[PDB]
Amino acid sequence: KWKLFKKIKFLHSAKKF
Repeated sequence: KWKLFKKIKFLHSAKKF
């Protein structure tokens, strides 16, 4: 594993579109 917390960043990208 390296950094799955990045996937949670996708939730931020889904915020303001």
